[PDB]
Amino acid sequence: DLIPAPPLSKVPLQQNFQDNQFHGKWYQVGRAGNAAPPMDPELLLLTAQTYELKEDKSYDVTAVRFRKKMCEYLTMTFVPSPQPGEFTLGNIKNYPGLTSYFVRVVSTNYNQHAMVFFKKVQQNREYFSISLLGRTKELASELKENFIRFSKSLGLPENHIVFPVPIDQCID
Ligand SMILES: [Y+3]
Repeated sequence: DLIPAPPLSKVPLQQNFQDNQFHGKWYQVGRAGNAAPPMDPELLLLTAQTYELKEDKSYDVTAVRFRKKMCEYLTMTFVPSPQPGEFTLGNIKNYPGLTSYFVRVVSTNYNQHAMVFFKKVQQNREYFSISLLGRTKELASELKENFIRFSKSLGLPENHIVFPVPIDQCID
């Protein structure tokens, strides 16, 4: 049932990560991961996220999506770990069935695009995912192709990579 998570050696880490340049609003322009494609195609609408850099240097990351006529929000806290650009999950004891959570920012120019890699253990199944983030709702096709390449290098097939359609509700 799941494509194996890749060894973390296959996942680059953005060098000299600057938390205060990575903050603020991003659109999840590309998604890839071993989780199954959604059965509800309404989840294929573009979401937005805010990486709110807090006083204690953790981020309170809030994602919004449009679903069933409403804006649905979810906030999680990313606690910086010893390597700049890597994070674990704040107060994981508050998340039922979620036992492990890891974030690595793979690459970014801060002002246009980012790729962020996630690996978590939920119900003792190991999931991984990669997000392509844009400061605008659309990105250059060469960036989308690079994201596909990268996703396939971690063992993902084309049907586990998707490019959500920009919407105006909730996210702008
Ligand atoms: Y997500």
